[PDB]
Amino acid sequence: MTEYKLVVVGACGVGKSALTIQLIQNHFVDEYDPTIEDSYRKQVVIDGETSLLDILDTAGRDQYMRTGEGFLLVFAINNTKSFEDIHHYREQIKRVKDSEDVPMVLVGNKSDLPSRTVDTKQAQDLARSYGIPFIETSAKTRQGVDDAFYTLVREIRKHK
Ligand SMILES: *CCC(=O)N1CCN(c2nnc(-c3ccccc3)c3cc(-c4c(O)cccc4F)c(Cl)cc23)CC1
Ligand SMILES: Nc1nc2c(ncn2[C@@H]2O[C@H](COP(=O)(O)OP(=O)(O)O)[C@@H](O)[C@H]2O)c(=O)[nH]1
Ligand SMILES: [Mg+2]
Repeated sequence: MTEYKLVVVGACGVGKSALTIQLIQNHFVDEYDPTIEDSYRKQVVIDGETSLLDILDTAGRDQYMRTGEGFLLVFAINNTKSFEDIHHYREQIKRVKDSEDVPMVLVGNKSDLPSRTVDTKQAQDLARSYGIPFIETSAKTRQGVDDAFYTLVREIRKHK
């Protein structure tokens, strides 16, 4: 039985809240208040081991981020600016965590949408350059949502 502090980061409107609420409440919330930043808790079993997840859904400071054990780097597959922002979020995290190996997962959300502007290959190549996994999600359909969070827990376990 182990605890994990997870932090969900990424540009405004990529689906941080939608992803987190899907994980916790098992339904899709359209346009969750973009200014609400809160922590959520969920107990799960991953690879046989019971895990309590403490999840911070960041919104509109260093202290909270330093206590994070792993980070979901979320962009939206129809929003190139959010994908370009990922390297900046990565840099901010490394600086506050002291540029050490920090468990992270790259998450490409909104996979249900047709107007794609970032391809999986691009995201895989970015994830490869950081030595982290890439997971594609849709908070709307729930595809990949558990995978993103569970993969992060696995990355934290490998680090610990
Ligand atoms: C629409 C409201 C929303 O969802 N917000 C979350 C994203 N917020 C935000 N914007 N910019 C930066 C940033 C990124 C790179 C360089 C400067 C500023 C944000 C950074 C962080 C952050 C910090 O400050 C430290 C460690 C890890 C981080 F992700 C956060 Cl938490 C949020 C940032 C705008 C509001
Ligand atoms: N089509 C689609 N829309 C999404 C998805 N995830 C979030 N959204 C929508 O994208 C917008 C931003 O989502 P939100 O969770 O508020 O993003 P946040 O600012 O990162 O917390 C909202 O209008 C959501 O309903 C998704 O997977 N697919
Ligand atoms: Mg939000």
